[PDB]
Amino acid sequence: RQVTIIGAGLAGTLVARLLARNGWQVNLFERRPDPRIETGARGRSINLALAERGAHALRLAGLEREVLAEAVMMRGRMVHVPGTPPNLQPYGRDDSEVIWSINRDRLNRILLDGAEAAGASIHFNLGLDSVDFARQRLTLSNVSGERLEKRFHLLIGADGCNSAVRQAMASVVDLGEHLETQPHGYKELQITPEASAQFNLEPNALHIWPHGDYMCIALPNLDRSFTVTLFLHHQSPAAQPASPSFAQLVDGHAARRFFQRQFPDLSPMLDSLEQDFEHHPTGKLATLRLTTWHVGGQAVLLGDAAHPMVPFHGQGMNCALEDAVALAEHLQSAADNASALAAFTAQRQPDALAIQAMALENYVEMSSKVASPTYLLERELGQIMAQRQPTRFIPRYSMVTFSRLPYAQAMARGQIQEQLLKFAVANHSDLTSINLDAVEHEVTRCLPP
Ligand SMILES: Cc1cc2nc3c(=O)[nH]c(=O)nc-3n(C[C@H](O)[C@H](O)[C@H](O)COP(=O)(O)OP(=O)(O)OC[C@H]3O[C@@H](n4cnc5c(N)ncnc54)[C@H](O)[C@@H]3O)c2cc1C
Ligand SMILES: [Ca+2]
Repeated sequence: RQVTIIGAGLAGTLVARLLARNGWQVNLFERRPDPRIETGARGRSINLALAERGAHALRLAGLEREVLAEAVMMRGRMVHVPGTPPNLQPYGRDDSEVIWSINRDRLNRILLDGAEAAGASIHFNLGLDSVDFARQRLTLSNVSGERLEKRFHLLIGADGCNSAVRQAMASVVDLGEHLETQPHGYKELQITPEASAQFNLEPNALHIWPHGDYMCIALPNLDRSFTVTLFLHHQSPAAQPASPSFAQLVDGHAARRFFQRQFPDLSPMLDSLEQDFEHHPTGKLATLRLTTWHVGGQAVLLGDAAHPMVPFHGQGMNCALEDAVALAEHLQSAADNASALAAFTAQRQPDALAIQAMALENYVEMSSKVASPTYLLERELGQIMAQRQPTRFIPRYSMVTFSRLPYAQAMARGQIQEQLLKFAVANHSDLTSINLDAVEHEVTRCLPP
């Protein structure tokens, strides 16, 4: 059985391994050069957060141990707000509930090796330009545009948030796209190993500097450096042209003054702020929803190609790897490819919609400069319900991050929990006046184990 995959990223490489291992003849085409060919170019420092959904996908693929050996454990959140050295907010009760910070390039290289070890053939420096579905032929080209045509039988679009496969499908079907732009851009910055140690930055934690309409995060690297991401509006809104935005930060010097004013405890840690600000490109964020993910039995999308989401829940890669497991499962045991692609789409679409929604919602959580007293009291009561009924009351962030519960169910159960806590806390200023056993009875009544 033959399959062509476009995009040797995270989902495309994993699905290539899973199919090749199961006897498929896999050809994988990648626009970029092979990152395993060492050059004299600058290293790639972006990292991301691997959680249970992605880890489990790697586990099934037999690659989890190799990946985790190069990942830094993040035990909890370190929230930096002015005047108060932070304390770790642990993610869970022990080190089984942690998130892993992994270098993106290293992860991609491990997956590339894994796909080839299973028998897939990978062809780099070839970007998909167009698809002729009627003649079953692809057109690819290198950076110079030197075209090259290939016959295909099954086409998997694993080619990212600006997928060319998706574009080609839109020529033969109505994808029913809903693009929702995000006002934040993002900028990568760096904290050196020396600086992070000088300022006693905890390596085994995810760090956040909330600031309302903008914020910075930092994820650790194995060498104690941190990769920092600034999230900030591209443009200053209409009824407030003075508020910060990338448009005001015309160069590295301006970025420094902005950081010294708004992130005074972080600015000293960013030695190369000016250079990194001007060198690294400002990224764009968006949510894109597709009614249609496949064309008959001929082509299917997965990962960012199928459902771009904002990065504020750290689940895009995790979702994409979950996608890859499901697609290989359906393709392996379906009656035919068309049946597989329809069943895969029907299964995954409700969950993709849910994590897209929860990711949007999580920005307020991350960027909030202070938690209202009514927020802390609900959280505290939720903690208590979790101890009495660890089988029933599980905070939504934990369901999303540390379990494989389908995203949609996690969102629905979170809704029940949110309303339960809200009514239970209203008109009570502290825990001592809340009828705790009544709350638990409501938990048991409304949340099945
Ligand atoms: C700032 C930011 C932070 C994030 N943090 C996290 C996080 O902490 N945790 C998490 O789980 N997710 C995170 N994400 C999301 C995550 O990066 C993506 O969801 C994930 O990379 C998607 O995997 P993918 O394989 O579908 O696409 P990609 O990993 O992007 O792979 C696509 C591949 O296709 C190639 N390609 C593109 N176009 C073509 C073409 N025309 N022809 C051939 N090849 C092509 C690309 O070069 C690339 O190799 C973050 C995203 C952003 C923007
Ligand atoms: Ca994400």
